[PDB]
Order: sequence, then structure tokens, then C-alpha cells
Amino acid sequence: GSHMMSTRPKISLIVAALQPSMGIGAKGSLPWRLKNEMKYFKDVTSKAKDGHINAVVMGRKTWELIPERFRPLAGRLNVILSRKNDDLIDSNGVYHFSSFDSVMKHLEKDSFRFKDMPLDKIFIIGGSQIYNLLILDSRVDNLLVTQVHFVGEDADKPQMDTFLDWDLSKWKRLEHDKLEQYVGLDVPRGLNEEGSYNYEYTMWEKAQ
Amino acid sequence: RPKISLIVAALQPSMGIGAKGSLPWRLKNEMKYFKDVTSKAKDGHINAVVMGRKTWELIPERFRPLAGRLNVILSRKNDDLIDSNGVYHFSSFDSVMKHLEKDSFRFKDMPLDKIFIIGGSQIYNLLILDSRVDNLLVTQVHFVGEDADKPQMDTFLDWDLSKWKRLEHDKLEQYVGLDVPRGLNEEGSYNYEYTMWEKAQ
Ligand SMILES: NC(=O)C1=CN([C@@H]2O[C@H](COP(=O)(O)OP(=O)(O)OC[C@H]3O[C@@H](n4cnc5c(N)ncnc54)[C@H](OP(=O)(O)O)[C@@H]3O)[C@@H](O)[C@H]2O)C=CC1
Ligand SMILES: NC(=O)C1=CN([C@@H]2O[C@H](COP(=O)(O)OP(=O)(O)OC[C@H]3O[C@@H](n4cnc5c(N)ncnc54)[C@H](OP(=O)(O)O)[C@@H]3O)[C@@H](O)[C@H]2O)C=CC1
Ligand SMILES: CC1(C)NC(N)=NC(N)N1c1ccc(Cl)cc1
Ligand SMILES: CC1(C)NC(N)=NC(N)N1c1ccc(Cl)cc1
Ligand SMILES: CC1(C)NC(N)=NC(N)N1c1ccc(Cl)cc1
Ligand SMILES: CC1(C)NC(N)=NC(N)N1c1ccc(Cl)cc1
Repeated sequence: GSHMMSTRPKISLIVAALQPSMGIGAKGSLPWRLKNEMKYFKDVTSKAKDGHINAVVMGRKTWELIPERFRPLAGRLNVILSRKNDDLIDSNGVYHFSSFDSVMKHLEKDSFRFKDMPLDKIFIIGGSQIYNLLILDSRVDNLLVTQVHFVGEDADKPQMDTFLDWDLSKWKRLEHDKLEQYVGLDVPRGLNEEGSYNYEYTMWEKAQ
Repeated sequence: RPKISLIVAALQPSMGIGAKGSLPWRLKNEMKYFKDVTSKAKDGHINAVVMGRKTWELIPERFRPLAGRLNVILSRKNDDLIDSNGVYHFSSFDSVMKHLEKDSFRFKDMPLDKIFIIGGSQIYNLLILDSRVDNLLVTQVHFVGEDADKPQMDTFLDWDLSKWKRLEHDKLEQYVGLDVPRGLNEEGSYNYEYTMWEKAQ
């Protein structure tokens, strides 16, 4: 049909955000190490329909936070955004593009395929500048937000300096079963506990 | 330099903007859009609002200056001074732009993000010919009541829109920095739509 079509991959913003501030960063890096949350990130961004592959799209600084031994993130099309990029694909298969608009156009011309595999989902994986722009892009279909809560001792609280500029009243939180349907995986329900943190996996779609 | 916008709400197709020193309609959500847009700035930045002397006088004194924004008022009779509240009383757009630039486009150590020209008709009709204006933010207002109740207006834009081109909605949102309703909004006997325009070239 013409409503909620399938002519391009769905686009998700996926982030882990500290409540209530939507804090995401401290001194240029991630303020917590949540082992199972990072497993969820890998599992979700890698899970694709048979014979498909997903993309991960990120700002240049977030790319630079990934240890070199991890690059490019395995099993996914990696796209890096930098204003001076030349919209080229390098010898490692990494896409270096100058805007989200430019990479979306290039993928469409290639039939949303990457090395003879169709794309399933496109995930925007950070960082702050990219999230603050793309929350306004009408093409974004949903948010995958891990809501992170610090429950430890006051001395151990994370010292945050970077926050999402997102208006969640423009979005609506979905039922857990809808999250599972979208990501293609069984997902823990409710609060998960690790160390000094609790966290919950959530999915949001546009309001109204 | 900061980008410069003319921001206006105008009745279609006459481009009427006022009647007897007030707006011809009472649209609470449209006024909130104006407030949200003109106040939305990058962290540590501030926006300016530039207006003619007569529109300044229409703001109730208790609400002057418009909070959270650098207020500039144009009157041929101003001495180019900054008052105790930080209000810029300037004699021309020229003079205030040259002063802001000599200050590195900063106000109290905050860089200017955007400069908004907020009316009224005399300022709009002059400044739409100023090469420094980058875009128009036009709320297109439509009267949708009965013919017997159609509004009277006394003040109008004189704009040649053939010199401008309307942008897609996502470009409006990116510029103003906010998620903005698309298409026609309804309040009472009026519908209205938020639009953005750049120079046609
Ligand atoms: N889930 C979480 O909690 C996450 C948190 N983060 C946090 O985010 C922070 C880093 O965010 P940030 O510093 O904003 O860096 P980003 O990862 O957003 O990369 C910023 C760079 O992206 C490029 N860029 C920005 N806007 C555009 C554009 N419109 N078009 C093209 N390229 C663009 C520029 O690269 P150039 O300068 O080369 O032009 C800019 O310097 C860190 O604290 C990190 O920990 C990161 C990911 C997820
Ligand atoms: N719908 C909308 O979006 C808006 C509607 N309005 C409506 O517009 C009407 C008011 O508009 P208008 O009557 O045109 O008044 P303006 O707000 O344009 O103020 C006109 C005054 O601006 C000063 N001025 C004009 N040209 C110059 C210049 N070249 N250099 C310096 N100063 C200058 C003069 O002040 P002096 O005489 O002191 O020199 C002049 O009297 C009202 O009905 C109001 O409600 C107002 C704003 C927006
Ligand atoms: C925080 C984490 C691990 N979890 C999550 N839910 N969303 C995102 N984007 N995440 C992330 C992924 C890759 C990079 Cl390089 C930086 C941060
Ligand atoms: C690659 C990812 C998500 N997966 C993993 N297993 N370990 C780490 N450190 N990871 C990471 C996390 C945050 C940032 Cl900012 C950059 C890379
Ligand atoms: C009409 C309104 C509220 N909405 C809009 N879109 N543009 C402008 N300039 N507006 C306005 C703002 C302040 C003043 Cl004092 C007079 C009119
Ligand atoms: C600027 C604004 C919205 N803010 C406020 N607090 N009160 C009033 N009257 N305002 C107003 C509305 C229309 C016109 Cl023509 C002039 C000023």
C-alpha cells in the first residue's frame, strides 16, 4: 500500500540515555560500561532478515571512539559522516559521506543493496551532533532508547556533560512486544541490573 | 555572520498582517511557534529579534524586552545606544549590523545564533530587499469561516515572492531547530501552515 511503505529500509536512532537528563556523554566518551547493554546493541544492529544486512551510521567523532581492532563494526555496513568527506567507499567497504542526505541518495541509487545483499534496517548510532540533527528528520521511523538509571552510591554517580536535545512529547513509547517484533529478537523486559546501574530497553514511534 | 530571517504571519492571498495596531486573528499556537522559534538557540548562544518602533510600542510594557532574546528596535530617531536592559535602540539595520559585527556577533559573551526580523510592515518591506536576508519564515494564514465574518486588515506586505522559493518541510525544521507540525493547523475560523523560503536563483 501507500501507508507505512517498504520502499526503503526503516531508520532507527539507537542510543543509551541516562534518566532524567537524557545524558549520553562525559569528557568525549561513554560514561558507563554496561556489558549486556553493549551485547544488546550488537545483537540488534546485526539482526537482519535472511540474506539482508543492516547499516550503522555515525558521526566522525563516534567512529574515532571505536578501538581500531573493532573497525569496521562487523557484519554491518558502516557509514561515517564528516562534512569534508567525498561520498566514497574505501577498500574496507566503509562509506565516507558528507551528509545523511547524500548517503541516503547513494544507497537508493544502488537499490539499497550492499555487496549484493539488500539492506534491512538503517541504525543511527551517534553521536550528540548527529542525534540532535536527525531527531528532526522526517525519515526517522523510530527510537530505540535504553533508559539508564544510576542506582549506586552518590560518590559513584556519572559526571555528565553531553545530553540529547530531543522532545519526547513528539514521540510515543510502544509496547515491549512491538520492540521485539521490530528488532527481531527476544529482549529482556523491565529493569536489567549491572553494577551500579539499572536499565530498560524501549522503542518509540512518532506521536499521532 | 548569523543567518537572518524575516518571520511573519500573513493572511493569504492579500498578505495582510495587521488591523488597528493588532493582529487580525488570535492564534495561541501560532504565537507559541513564534516564541519557540525565536528563542531556540544553540547552547550558550542567543538569538536577536529586530523590529520597527511601532511594533515595539505594541508589546505591552510589562513584556518588554521580549524575554530571552536580544531586542533591537529601529527608529530613524535612535542614537544607536544600548540601554540598561541590553536593548539595542538603533537608527538603521546597517548601523546595528555594523555594531554587532564589531562585537564579533556576541552579546554578553554569547554568540548570536540567528537574527530574526519580526515586523512590522515598514521594516519588512524595506528589509526584504536587503541582500543579507537569507530566508523567510512565513506562517500562511487562511480564513475558513463564513464570508460575512471575513477579517478586515489595514497593513500589508509588499513582497515579490517570485524572487523566493519555498523549501521542503525538513529544511524548515533543520533551520529553526525544532520539530514543527506539517501542513494545515486549525484554530477556530483560521487554518495556518508554517513555511520557509530561500532566494530563487
Ligand atoms: N548511546 C550513547 O550514549 C552514545 C553516546 N555518544 C557520545 O556522543 C559524544 C560524541 O558526540 P559528538 O562529539 O557530537 O560527535 P559525533 O559522533 O556526532 O560526530 C561529530 C562530527 O560529525 C560530523 N558532522 C556533524 N554534523 C554533520 C552533518 N550535518 N553532516 C555531516 N557530518 C556532520 C562532523 O565531523 P567533521 O568535523 O569531520 O565535519 C562533527 O565533528 C561522546 O560523548 C560519545 O560518548 C556516542 C554514541 C552513542
Ligand atoms: N502578522 C505579523 O507577523 C506582524 C504584524 N504586525 C502588525 O504590523 C503593524 C505595524 O507595522 P508598521 O505600522 O509598518 O510599523 P513598524 O513596526 O514597521 O514600525 C514602523 C517604524 O519603524 C521605523 N522605521 C521605518 N523605516 C525605518 C528605517 N528605514 N530605518 C529606521 N527606522 C525605520 C520608524 O520609526 P520612527 O517613526 O520612530 O522613525 C517607523 O515609524 C501592526 O498592525 C502590527 O500588529 C507587526 C509585526 C508582525
Ligand atoms: C551505548 C551503545 C553501546 N548502546 C546503545 N543502546 N546505543 C548506542 N549507539 N551505543 C553505542 C554504540 C556504538 C558506539 Cl561507537 C557508541 C555508542
Ligand atoms: C564497539 C562497542 C559498542 N562494542 C564493544 N563490545 N565494546 C566497546 N567499547 N564498544 C564501543 C562503545 C562505546 C564507544 Cl563510544 C565506542 C566503542
Ligand atoms: C504574528 C507573530 C506572533 N507570529 C509570526 N509568525 N511572526 C511574527 N513576527 N509575529 C509577531 C511577533 C511579535 C510581534 Cl511584537 C508581532 C508579531
Ligand atoms: C509579543 C507578544 C506575543 N508577547 C506578549 N507577552 N504580549 C503581546 N501582546 N505580544 C504581541 C502580540 C501581537 C502584537 Cl502585534 C504585538 C505584541
